[PDB]
Amino acid sequence: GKITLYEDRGFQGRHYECSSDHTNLQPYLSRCNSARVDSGCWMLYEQPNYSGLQYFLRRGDYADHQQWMGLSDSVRSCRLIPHSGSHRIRLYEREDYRGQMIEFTEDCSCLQDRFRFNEIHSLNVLEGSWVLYELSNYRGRQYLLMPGDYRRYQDWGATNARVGSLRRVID
Repeated sequence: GKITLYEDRGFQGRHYECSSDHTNLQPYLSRCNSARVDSGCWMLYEQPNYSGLQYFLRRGDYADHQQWMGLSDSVRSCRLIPHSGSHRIRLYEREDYRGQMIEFTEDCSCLQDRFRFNEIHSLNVLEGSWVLYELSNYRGRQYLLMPGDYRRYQDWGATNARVGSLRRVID
């Protein structure tokens, strides 16, 4: 993957080019208001060490930070999401993989259709990376998911367990 991040809008100011994960962009970029994603699917973070608010970007040009649905021009770490050729996730009613479980292999704009709860308290990502969204139709806070066990909502860096929609990461 390849992404060039810029300090000012419309692809201006000091820029920095990534081809892999970066834990701290503050040495290279003091802010970020535009981005050209040449290839790969990326996940930008408000704070260093993949913390704070998360934003998902795919191939194409972002002239302003609102284009990746950014709440600010703060981007202080970024992750090249690993390609995956299939996706499979299991969501659970309660933590420790208890209660109602539902399995997904496709995207869902309204999670409350099939998984008839307003919160996910644990989940298992069996294949691929996903983006959880706080609200329906891919809005609100985003949480990047990768293969592995998540026994509670804090494991995916969320303040609460609220989830309305989920997408597969495809590149």
